[PDB]
Amino acid sequence: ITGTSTVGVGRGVLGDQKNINTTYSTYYYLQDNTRGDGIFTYDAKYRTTLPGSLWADADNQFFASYDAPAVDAHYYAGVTYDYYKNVHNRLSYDGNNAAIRSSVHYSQGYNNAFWNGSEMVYGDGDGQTFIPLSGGIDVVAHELTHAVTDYTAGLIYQNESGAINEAISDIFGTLVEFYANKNPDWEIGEDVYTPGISGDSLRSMSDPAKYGDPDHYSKRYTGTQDNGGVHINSGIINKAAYLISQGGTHYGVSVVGIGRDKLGKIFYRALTQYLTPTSNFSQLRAAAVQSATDLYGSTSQEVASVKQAFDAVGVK
Ligand SMILES: Cc1cc2c3c(c1)[C@H](CC(C)C)NC(=O)[C@H](CC(C)C)NP(=O)([O-])C[C@H](CC2)O3
Ligand SMILES: [Ca+2]
Ligand SMILES: [Ca+2]
Ligand SMILES: [Ca+2]
Ligand SMILES: [Ca+2]
Ligand SMILES: [Zn+2]
Repeated sequence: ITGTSTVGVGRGVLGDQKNINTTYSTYYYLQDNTRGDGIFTYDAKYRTTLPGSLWADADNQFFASYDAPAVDAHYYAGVTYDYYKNVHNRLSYDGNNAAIRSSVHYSQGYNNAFWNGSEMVYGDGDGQTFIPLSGGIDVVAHELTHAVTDYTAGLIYQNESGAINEAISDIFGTLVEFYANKNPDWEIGEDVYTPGISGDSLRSMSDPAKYGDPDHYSKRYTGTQDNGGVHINSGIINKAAYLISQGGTHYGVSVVGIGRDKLGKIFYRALTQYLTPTSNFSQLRAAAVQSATDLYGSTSQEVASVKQAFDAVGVK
């Protein structure tokens, strides 16, 4: 759409008010021209045909409940774009300012969110297991990072490589949640999962086993569902990433925490320079150690901690 850039205001899934970047051409659209080649949000109108209609509103106010998931998908995608640019100097997902697109209101009672190879897609949840998925900044950032990974390392979605792909999306989703300072934690999806129960989440990075996911290589799932356990075995890498950041003693192995910034710099470097489509856990460890080496020196404490953390989770 060609028009005039403006700013509208509305309310997100959790009922918080925010300003969002819109475009005006007869209607006001959810089109943000301030970021790269644009962020565009579409209505899939409960259907599965994509992308759907670019979102149009008559008065630049988005307070209807039907509007909530679109406000958030649009705003959170902006924040996520900002994180990548400000922290890692990367322009959008392909590093060349590609337009970021999302569709909300996909299907009926859809309890998931995903990246379809070209755009993000968000279900509204059935209202018991989930509420509209774009209300979780860690979820939106998990989705856009799959795009980042696909354009860089290209980790195949299965077995070990696939679990690394999933963990990268949880790690960066989590780093974005802290960047935005939105009540941050080391849990995934807490804000949109089981509105009826407080205190739970889909997965935990600080203690994966809390929901039955492995937290040590010896406990890796070796079966075939979930493409070989991509959302299960990610627990082992997420625990490693949590220890490199925060520190702790896990299975008798102590790790000194180096903090979140460094965690983010080391994994982004591993992802963008060293990993490949078929990389396995062991190769991820070599990548992470080399990245930390590049950045802080071989005899650094940073290198030391990346090593300790992998040892703690059993990855050699
Ligand atoms: C078993 C399975 C398969 C696929 C999934 C997911 C699980 C997982 C389902 C949710 C836990 C309910 N999806 C994800 O973890 C994320 C969404 C979270 C809310 C962050 N979606 P993905 O982008 O990983 C898409 C896949 C596809 C297949 O989700
Ligand atoms: Ca309106
Ligand atoms: Ca949180
Ligand atoms: Ca979280
Ligand atoms: Ca809950
Ligand atoms: Zn994922």
